[PDB]
Amino acid sequence: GVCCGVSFCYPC
Repeated sequence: GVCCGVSFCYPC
């Protein structure tokens, strides 16, 4: 899973 937001993705 990967959440790309605010010009940056995080391991969500």
